[PDB]
Amino acid sequence: GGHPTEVLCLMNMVLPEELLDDEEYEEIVEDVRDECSKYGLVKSIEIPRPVDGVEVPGCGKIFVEFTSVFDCQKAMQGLTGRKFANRVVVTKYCDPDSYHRRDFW
Repeated sequence: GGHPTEVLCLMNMVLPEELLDDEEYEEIVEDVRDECSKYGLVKSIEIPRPVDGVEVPGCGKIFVEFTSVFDCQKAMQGLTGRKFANRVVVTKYCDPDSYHRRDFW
């Protein structure tokens, strides 16, 4: 996209119809927390859910946030083509102004 930041945009983890279970979602945060800390420190992860069946803009992504740009730059390449569920993971940079909000598309 544009300049790198400490966030990471990822796709092909979750499905538009699997973000419903409360006792699965919170495990999936910690699952990725352990894995991505191998390259730095994942500050947090951001998984917008559907609304009672309804789709939202920026659904079906995940964004991850690090505690330095320079660690995220290692992860983003180093974990291109990992499997953060069962599928592939493609990676991308994102912008953090949108990250801290729900400004997803």
